[PDB]
Amino acid sequence: HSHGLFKKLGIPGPTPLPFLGNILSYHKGFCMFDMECHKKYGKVWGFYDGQQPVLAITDPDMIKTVLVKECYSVFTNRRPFGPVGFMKSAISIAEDEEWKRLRSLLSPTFTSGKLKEMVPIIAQYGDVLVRNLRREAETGKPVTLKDVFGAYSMDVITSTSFGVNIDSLNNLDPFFLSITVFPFLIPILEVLNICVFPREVTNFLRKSVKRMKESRDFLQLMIDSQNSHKALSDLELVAQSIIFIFAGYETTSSVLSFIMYELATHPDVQQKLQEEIDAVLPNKAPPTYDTVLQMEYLDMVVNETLRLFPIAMRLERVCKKDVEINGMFIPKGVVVMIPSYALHRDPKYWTEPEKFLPERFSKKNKDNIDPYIYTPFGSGPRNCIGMRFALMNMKLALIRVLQNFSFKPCKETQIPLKLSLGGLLQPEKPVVLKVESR
Amino acid sequence: HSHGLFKKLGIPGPTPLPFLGNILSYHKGFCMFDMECHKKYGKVWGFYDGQQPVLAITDPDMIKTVLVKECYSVFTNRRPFGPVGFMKSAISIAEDEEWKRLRSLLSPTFTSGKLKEMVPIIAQYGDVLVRNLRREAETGKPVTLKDVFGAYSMDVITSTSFGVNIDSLNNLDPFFLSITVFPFLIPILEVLNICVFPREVTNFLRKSVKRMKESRDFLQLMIDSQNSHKALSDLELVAQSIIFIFAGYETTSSVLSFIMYELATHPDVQQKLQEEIDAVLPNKAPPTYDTVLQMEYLDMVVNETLRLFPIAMRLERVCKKDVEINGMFIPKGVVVMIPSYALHRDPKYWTEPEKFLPERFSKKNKDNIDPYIYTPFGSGPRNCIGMRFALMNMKLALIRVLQNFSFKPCKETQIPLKLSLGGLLQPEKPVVLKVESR
Ligand code: HEM
Ligand code: HEM
Ligand SMILES: O=C(CNC(=O)C(F)(F)F)N[C@H](CS[C@H](Cc1ccccc1)C(=O)NCCc1cccnc1)Cc1ccccc1
Ligand SMILES: O=C(CNC(=O)C(F)(F)F)N[C@H](CS[C@H](Cc1ccccc1)C(=O)NCCc1cccnc1)Cc1ccccc1
Repeated sequence: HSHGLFKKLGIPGPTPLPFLGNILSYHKGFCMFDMECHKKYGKVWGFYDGQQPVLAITDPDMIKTVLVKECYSVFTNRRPFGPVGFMKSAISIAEDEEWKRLRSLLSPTFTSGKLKEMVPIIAQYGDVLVRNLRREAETGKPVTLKDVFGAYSMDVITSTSFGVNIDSLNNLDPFFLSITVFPFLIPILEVLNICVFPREVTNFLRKSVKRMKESRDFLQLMIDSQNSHKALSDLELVAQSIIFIFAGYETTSSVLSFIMYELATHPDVQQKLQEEIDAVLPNKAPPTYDTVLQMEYLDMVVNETLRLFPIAMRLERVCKKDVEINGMFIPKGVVVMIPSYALHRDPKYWTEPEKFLPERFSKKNKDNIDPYIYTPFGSGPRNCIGMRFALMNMKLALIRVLQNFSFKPCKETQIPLKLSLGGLLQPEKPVVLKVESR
Repeated sequence: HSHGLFKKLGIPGPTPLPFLGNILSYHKGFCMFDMECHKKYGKVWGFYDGQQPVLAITDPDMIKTVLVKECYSVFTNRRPFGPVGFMKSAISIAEDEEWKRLRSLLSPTFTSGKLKEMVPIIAQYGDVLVRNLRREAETGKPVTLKDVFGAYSMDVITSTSFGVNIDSLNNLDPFFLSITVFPFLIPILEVLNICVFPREVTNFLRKSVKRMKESRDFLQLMIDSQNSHKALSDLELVAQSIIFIFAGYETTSSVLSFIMYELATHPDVQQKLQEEIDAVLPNKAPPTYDTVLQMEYLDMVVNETLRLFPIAMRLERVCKKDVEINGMFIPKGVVVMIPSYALHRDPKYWTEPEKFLPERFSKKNKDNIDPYIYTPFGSGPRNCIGMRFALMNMKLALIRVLQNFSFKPCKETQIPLKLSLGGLLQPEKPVVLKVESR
């Protein structure tokens, strides 16, 4: 029934099926479907997640309007995700004024100053990562990257969020598809006390927090925060910590795997990066905060990897009122979507876009890139609150790992890398590479 | 789970049962439960329709704050009623800016000027009401009032809304209880294309409207309206007409029955009213617009009946943001309720409140009544848009009916009147009275 909307608005798009919309086109993933629609339709098109109208926009002025200019007024919130339980109080899920408050209380936590104070604790677990890598390098047995990296990613998380310090390494799915064909079942589950975050994990940390709270990182800065608006609660403080672990876990690890695959399949870039790391940090010097920002080619590698593998795939905002933006009428309730992956690989902006070419982000060419076409961390008042931390975290990992080791493909290394057909931006097969000691 | 809210806020109220809240206390009706809570708790108290927190307020300053001062900002909408289908576009159901637009387009329809132009068409069907009454008066067979009145109420509706002219007389229930224990099933039904307004009635009028629309009252003024904002649609125009029929049907008839019962059980008031009607309209003169407003004692009878029988029972607003009003913090999502029936019978404001005493509204005493304690039509920007029309409609009915007939109780007349234990403000048994010709 709601499938007449875009037709009335005269916006092109694939014809929807009843009770499914256009969801059957997700068989090749969000990304392939985004690019095919970008090609066949042009600057704007609509489709239907079930009965939910989604409007893709690709014009950077319109993207700036949505993500920045009209954020507070119209496009404040992401599409209603649930069932979430108490995790409704987490910042990336909260809406309107509740989010606007949580953002203010959590923004000073992620300042450049606090991040610098976090570097030495991040610095220690690289040595763990190095020695755990050196144990597998002596063996030579080819390495699955998501393990060794995911262990390191966990080491940073538990340390940077709760002062807990562990050697972790030594110590489009069925449901969410059913969500968009039966989103009238979200409130069904909120009264059923079900949660996509098992009622045990949240229970574990909810009481684990109040142990550390009353026995005495992010938890510190957050506890210091609740010392205008209305300060911070105790259940809310737990929810944010959970959203920080989830955030920094499968993102820090996934990107670092994407980088090692790209460095291995481009040994020249690996050498030029190893040259820059050795020059600024002679004798495998311990990386510091300021030296990390000093390395431009390392930043060029990171951004180029994030261009080919934007973990988020898309950016979304719920249109809370009828609005006109840059000549286009958009009705209330519509989900406006910015196809990040499809823009990061648009030939109309990127020369040879399928190729890993760090020199696009050279200090010369970094000026030609539109910040509303390249958006690995989103943009506007509701961008990645942990952008600077994530970049610092990953760069500190790459530096110490390239001071000691070089990485070579193995016969099992999936060349070229095929992405996961599911709802996650991940490789089909895990990245397996050879680790050689310098 | 949501049952901890008021406890935290320190607001008193009945202790709720799981998965039911306090709904089992509706066995004696909304009204009896409201008065019992007013007595036992005082100025403010909360309770739970299932998991839904409802906050009753009784302080007129707070009532003015909710209904008037903070209407546009915070308390714009009534509690989400559904499943409604396309009737979501009807004004009494619409929310926020959509309602604010529908109100503007429909406000000039209900001006005092247009109402005066509607009187002669309303005047004609009183003669129908009189002659249909005279046929039953010759017989004398005691009369059930909701029939004869409901027929007249229909005659006004179809005439005042579509120019259709008929002699109609000659031509807390199970579901909504399940609504508040399973309100997570409202979106379940919106996708099931079910409706509490059968898919045939709405279908009947939706196509019946476009017949009269393309062949060529309220429909006229509305059609003239769609000739800023965005004008009016065709489906929306039908929805409003349906909400006008529903409005003016069981309300015009229910109140007029409540008035005849009260006039019959108080023959003195009936005589003093018949005296005023004869004096201003000698020789049973045809009532005019201006003469109706000239009659003060008739207005006193109407208001006093509406004090004892406020059809709406309660007034409700959904609190769309966290707010403080007159020293009381109110969290988001709470339903703020104004117990009209319980305030209209509060002895702390009304001397001998159970008694039918029109002299409370005498030009002398009408000054002492607080318009935030007496609210038969609500108050503020979202009051009864059809207040003036309804009063004019009912007064024109009473005048011509009292110029010709007098009304006496019968042995079957339920003295005293017992109200319906359900969710409607209606009598237990229908009102049966004796009709004598003057
Ligand atoms: C490579 C690493 C990361 C990438 C590429 C990334 C990217 C993004 C993107 C695209 C968004 C959505 C922006 C928008 O919708 O406009 C976002 C939001 C967010 N990110 Fe990240 N992120 C990364 C790491 C992190 C880390 C380490 C944290 C640690 C707390 C974090 C916390 C958040 C939060 C809380 C939000 C939601 C903010 C809000 O809703 O106000 N992210 N991120
Ligand atoms: C004895 C007759 C009537 C009584 C006692 C009455 C009373 C009320 C009350 C108490 C409200 C709610 C006010 C609030 O929540 O603040 C209301 C709203 C409303 N009434 Fe009436 N009413 C009567 C007749 C009518 C008639 C004849 C119409 C014809 C159109 C009508 C149309 C409406 C509408 C559309 C609303 C909702 C307005 C909005 O939501 O913006 N009513 N009425
Ligand atoms: O789009 C999708 C897929 N499918 C659907 O949602 C639909 F239901 F439709 F099927 N997932 C997300 C929205 S939930 C995501 C999971 C989460 C985890 C713990 C607690 C609560 C919630 C969350 O909120 N934070 C993650 C932290 C992060 C990760 C990466 C970068 N920065 C921060 C989209 C998203 C991505 C990035 C930022 C914000 C939102
Ligand atoms: O409260 C309750 C009972 N129970 C519950 O709602 C809960 F779901 F919770 F169980 N019903 C109403 C809210 S629906 C009511 C029905 C209706 C009819 C046709 C099309 C759509 C909707 C409507 O909207 N208009 C009526 C027109 C009117 C009648 C009388 C005076 N003026 C106007 C409360 C209400 C009363 C008065 C004005 C506004 C709202």
